[PDB]
Amino acid sequence: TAHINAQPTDFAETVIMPGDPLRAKYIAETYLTDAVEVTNVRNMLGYTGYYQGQRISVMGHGMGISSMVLYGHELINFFGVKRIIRIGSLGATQQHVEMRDVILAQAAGTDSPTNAKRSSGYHMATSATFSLLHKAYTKANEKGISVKVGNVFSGDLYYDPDEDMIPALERFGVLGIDMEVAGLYGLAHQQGIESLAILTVSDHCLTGEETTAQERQLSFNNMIELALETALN
Amino acid sequence: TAHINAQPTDFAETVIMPGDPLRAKYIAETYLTDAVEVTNVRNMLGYTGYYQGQRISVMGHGMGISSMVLYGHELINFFGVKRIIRIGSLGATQQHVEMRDVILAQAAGTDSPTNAKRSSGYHMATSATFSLLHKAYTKANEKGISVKVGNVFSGDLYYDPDEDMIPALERFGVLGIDMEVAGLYGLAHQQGIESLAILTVSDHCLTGEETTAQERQLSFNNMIELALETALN
Amino acid sequence: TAHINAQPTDFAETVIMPGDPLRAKYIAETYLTDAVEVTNVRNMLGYTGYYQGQRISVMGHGMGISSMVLYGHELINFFGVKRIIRIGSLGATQQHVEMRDVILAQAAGTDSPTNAKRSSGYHMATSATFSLLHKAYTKANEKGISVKVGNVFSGDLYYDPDEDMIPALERFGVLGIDMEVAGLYGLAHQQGIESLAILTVSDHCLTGEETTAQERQLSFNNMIELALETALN
Amino acid sequence: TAHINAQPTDFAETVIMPGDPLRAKYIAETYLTDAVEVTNVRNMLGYTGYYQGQRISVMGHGMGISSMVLYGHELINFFGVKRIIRIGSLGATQQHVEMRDVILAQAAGTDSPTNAKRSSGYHMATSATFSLLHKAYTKANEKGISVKVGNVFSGDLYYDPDEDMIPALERFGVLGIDMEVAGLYGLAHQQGIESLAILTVSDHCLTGEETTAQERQLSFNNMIELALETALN
Amino acid sequence: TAHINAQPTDFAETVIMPGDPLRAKYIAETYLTDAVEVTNVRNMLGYTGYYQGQRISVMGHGMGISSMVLYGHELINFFGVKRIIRIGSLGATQQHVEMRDVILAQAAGTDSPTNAKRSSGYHMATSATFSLLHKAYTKANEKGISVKVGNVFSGDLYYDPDEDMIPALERFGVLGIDMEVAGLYGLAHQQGIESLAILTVSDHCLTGEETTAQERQLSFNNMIELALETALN
Amino acid sequence: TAHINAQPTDFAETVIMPGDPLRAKYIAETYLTDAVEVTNVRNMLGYTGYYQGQRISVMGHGMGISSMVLYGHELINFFGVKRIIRIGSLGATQQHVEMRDVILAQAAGTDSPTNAKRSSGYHMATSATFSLLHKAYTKANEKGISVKVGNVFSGDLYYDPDEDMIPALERFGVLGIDMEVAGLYGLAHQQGIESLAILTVSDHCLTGEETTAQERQLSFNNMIELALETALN
Repeated sequence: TAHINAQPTDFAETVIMPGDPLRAKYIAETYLTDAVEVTNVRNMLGYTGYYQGQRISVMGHGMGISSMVLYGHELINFFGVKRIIRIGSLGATQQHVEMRDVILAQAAGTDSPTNAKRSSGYHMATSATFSLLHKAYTKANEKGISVKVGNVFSGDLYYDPDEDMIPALERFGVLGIDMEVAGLYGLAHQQGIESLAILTVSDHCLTGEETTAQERQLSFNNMIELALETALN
Repeated sequence: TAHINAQPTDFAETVIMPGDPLRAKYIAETYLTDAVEVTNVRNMLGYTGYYQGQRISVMGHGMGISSMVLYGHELINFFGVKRIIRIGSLGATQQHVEMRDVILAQAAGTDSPTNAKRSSGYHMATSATFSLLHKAYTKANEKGISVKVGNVFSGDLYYDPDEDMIPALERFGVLGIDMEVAGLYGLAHQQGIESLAILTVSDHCLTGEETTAQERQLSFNNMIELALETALN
Repeated sequence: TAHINAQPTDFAETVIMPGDPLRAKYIAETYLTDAVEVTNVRNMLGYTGYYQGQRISVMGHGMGISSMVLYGHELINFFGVKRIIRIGSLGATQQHVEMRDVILAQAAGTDSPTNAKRSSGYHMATSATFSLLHKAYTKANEKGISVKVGNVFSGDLYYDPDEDMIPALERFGVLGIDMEVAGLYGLAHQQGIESLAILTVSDHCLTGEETTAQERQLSFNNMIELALETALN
Repeated sequence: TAHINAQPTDFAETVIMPGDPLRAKYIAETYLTDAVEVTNVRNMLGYTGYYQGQRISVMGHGMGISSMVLYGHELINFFGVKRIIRIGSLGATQQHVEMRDVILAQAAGTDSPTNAKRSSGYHMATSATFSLLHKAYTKANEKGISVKVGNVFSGDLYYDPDEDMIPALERFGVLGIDMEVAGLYGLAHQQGIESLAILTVSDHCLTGEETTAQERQLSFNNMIELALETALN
Repeated sequence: TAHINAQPTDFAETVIMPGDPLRAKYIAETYLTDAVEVTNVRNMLGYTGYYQGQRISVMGHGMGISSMVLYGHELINFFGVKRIIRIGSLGATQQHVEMRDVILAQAAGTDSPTNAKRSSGYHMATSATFSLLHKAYTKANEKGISVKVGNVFSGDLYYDPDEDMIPALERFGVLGIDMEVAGLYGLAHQQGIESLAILTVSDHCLTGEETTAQERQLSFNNMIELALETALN
Repeated sequence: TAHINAQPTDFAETVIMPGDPLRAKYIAETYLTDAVEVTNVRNMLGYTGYYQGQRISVMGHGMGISSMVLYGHELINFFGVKRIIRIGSLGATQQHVEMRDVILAQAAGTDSPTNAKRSSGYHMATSATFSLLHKAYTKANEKGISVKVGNVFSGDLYYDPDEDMIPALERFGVLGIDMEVAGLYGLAHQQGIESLAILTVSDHCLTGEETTAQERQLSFNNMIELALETALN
């Protein structure tokens, strides 16, 4: 396990995972009680703390499916982890998707062939654990947080050469594009754990619409609160 | 539209679709008020009637994705249809899935390359409309009906040469196997309509467990009630 | 065998198969002596009767390869069937193909990956049994029936998103497009039985040319006579 | 046209093509009247002569689809050629195929993706021109020559790493394996010319059975006579 | 350029890139004169300094092709970078490869389909810039450093489900396995820049042989010296 | 070994291989001492002689990967051959590549799926043996011969239907296109022997620029000298 330098018991059974380790740090200091840094190999920081009297971990997963699923695999297999909630952002690919929306990823597709390889060569579906999906939905509603539930696409190239990619996603109903969601779901199915991705909208790929920093921050907070409440049993 | 011999206005905006046209007939006579047979080209029977004072259609879609999506495409494009709920059965591929369970298909994968072709060559996710998925879930719970929500796989060959197929589905968490669900979802995304598949368990591919005809019938009734309540706005 | 409700001995060794079960019915009443309905599960009607003192069956196979090969597989494996002749129609994709022509499908290609899966992952040829192909050719000539022998393509999507599909078929010499021929041939090779598809022209995809109902009916009759004479040893 | 050093009019409209240029030479000296060597670039010899008072060419095509279709393309496009009959040998892959049989290749499959590329990305059928196929069949019968008509497979690697290849061909009904037939057929369809492959059995891949040189020679003669009679209008 | 928070001129034309940003830091403090941290977004640290009076940058690229090529793309396109040398480690897959060897990656293959997508759908070669490859080779020899030059494979799943993967690499001559080399080379070809990967052996996948920390450190130093001398014009 | 009619010991451990057997003949008469023709099956001529007192063979390999790798496989497996240097020509696909340049193929890509099949289904790199690549480079420099070292692409269709093929190669840095290089390299890796392709420029696919016969001949001589000096230990 050359990639995580925690002790075997150092993680909660749920790990919330942004891409950016500095985001995990921020969450650990801002939202968690008594967070302790448990891993920092390669600057990929992770923490274990408490939320509303319950144990919970938050850790960066870095960029791209390859990065995410490597960390994910180690958490599951060496650190006893049973649930991973990804918190990220996506580029919006529907007109009805708004800058302030939180996206709950019901299912994801990808151009990474790593999922098909996990599922014995077949193109099996890769989706969020429903109980978690349902819980986050319910909480978003109880909290008056604007959500959209639907499909995302995780692409391997942030700088993809296919100029028709975004229009292709729009034509098929896709809510937005990210890099990792599909990886997490594939990993979760293959590994037999639970997962969900909750995402804010970092850009609108159709409109290019801009936001104030305080609008950006309200999204973030909403996503974190939602991820924490969903995680905590 | 050589495949449906209805008039343009003859369908409700929702169509419930079993595979077997004789099942559609049975549903129209048993559950609907004032059902009228509106189509019978090629013995593929369809009906329009009322449930709890609301207009609703039920029609066979035949066997396999090719069959299902052809009818589906005509309904959407020539008959103004906005929602299709498939009611089917599947072969169970998890030990925790029971003979009496109703399966709500969150998402589906397939070996039909027809979905990838719809979604511009990309392997985009194919899933149920969440509002419908959530509604059926809620109703199943309100009604005390045993549900499981998760992934299905739709295979093109009922008699598939791959002996490892069923074990492959089990290893990846899949709830069961059918023939059409993935087709419906792909069609729905590409066509911009709503869809959901609700399924009973016709066989258990892991245990081979048997049922009385009255157990089989209780499943069926549950599925129909659920499909009707989900459909009706 | 949940899809055919005949007794094990209820079929002749040859089964003629249109897509439409109502077509099988019509053939059984119009051309066969003493036809008996032997199967009607799911409204998919099939018959066994006599032609010129010889036993022969005719049965619908429904729409799409998935449908056709499921029925085909059951006939071969549970009902002792040794020969299947498909009688269908196709959309013509050559200028020299005329509305009144009967097409004898020498070989077929497809976008269904079900054939490659049957043939161990290799893209092996899928063609008509030559003895049958030769016999139908000979009979068409003896009878003065206009035939064309060549290649067909069976596509999975009747409503295919590729606008260049028809021109693509034309550029490569293809006589016309249908939905099932390739499936039958693949099944036949894998199962070790004999097969042939005989087809009329339902539309001309290049010219859009129209026909009187009596022209349409003369094609049909020709195809049936040819299928019957080919079948009968 | 750096590969054929004939003059534009130097070929007959039909070219008979073995793989071995020394075989073409032998045929030109043994069977043709007044054969003239018309090309010898790269030792790939070709001839134009007369058979029964009709003009006819015979030329080596070398080994593998890449070789065959390069020459084929030049013949069609720069030398006005309208028909190519391949005369070859194959490794037999059916028990009922005998050392003395001449195989008429109705259709061919391949692992060369060059055919799919010709046919716009689709896996369209690649088969012999029926009129030619029928004529050779008829002549073989009139001459009392033992024929089998069916499917061949053309593989790119004479020394293929897949040990299950031969059994795979057997399981799917394939008559035997060669290197070029599929290439010729694909070329012919794409180029709009006529073609046919006639083949003797050089080895039996199932039985390993051996032959006297005079048995080998009787096959050859039969194939040549058949190819000549088929070609000559 | 949300991923690098340097100013446009902050990088040298060559960037040396380990996976681990803490490795870049260490190199900047240990080998560079006057290194300045120029980027730290997401804890992905990068530096610009001097080696033997010449300007040079060193930056982490994180784990997996997706990560590497995202950073790579930004460096090339927004920061004027003309050359990237990856310094990494690999799992050895040949018996003749030793724990103390430095590997110069002549060319790389991958299971990432991102390279094929860069090269217009074709599986074009992805290799090191020869001038750089030759220079590093020469320097290794002048310095008495043990090198091996050959092929690497970059796999997307550090935890790959294919148990035959390592034996497969061995059977084909491959020197070892990593995660990113192929990505860098594909990026370099598509972007028109220069690149090379120099790698130490972190594990021997065939022998599992162990090393002292001082043996591990001598490899590292050798690799760094080599990368620096190769980079500096 | 029906394709080479030499005795088992008739070849040197290195074989230089042009495509054209008449080129091998010419080389054997012009550059070798005491060359003896050792094989001529199918007009594919090969020779064994001496260069500067060392034993060396030269043999045609014909056109296309299928041809090349068949001969290559026989040489390696039945004739003890340990090294094959291909001498060919390519169509140039870079502006900086000149008519007088000799190309040293560092690595090659292909549309032949034969390489992937050799390397267990993975798209492993196929490249020249570095020691040979380095030696030829060194000699070219010592001799004042203009070289370029980089990537080639070997295509299966000399007459390829993709009009964007050449521009695609240019966009990705490729030096030029041939038919066989990739095959040789794949064979070499799978078989565990050494290989290298040295190539002259027969056409410039970007500029269409023309040459005198004496310019063409100077290239050739350079290539031969280089191949001989590289081969001879």
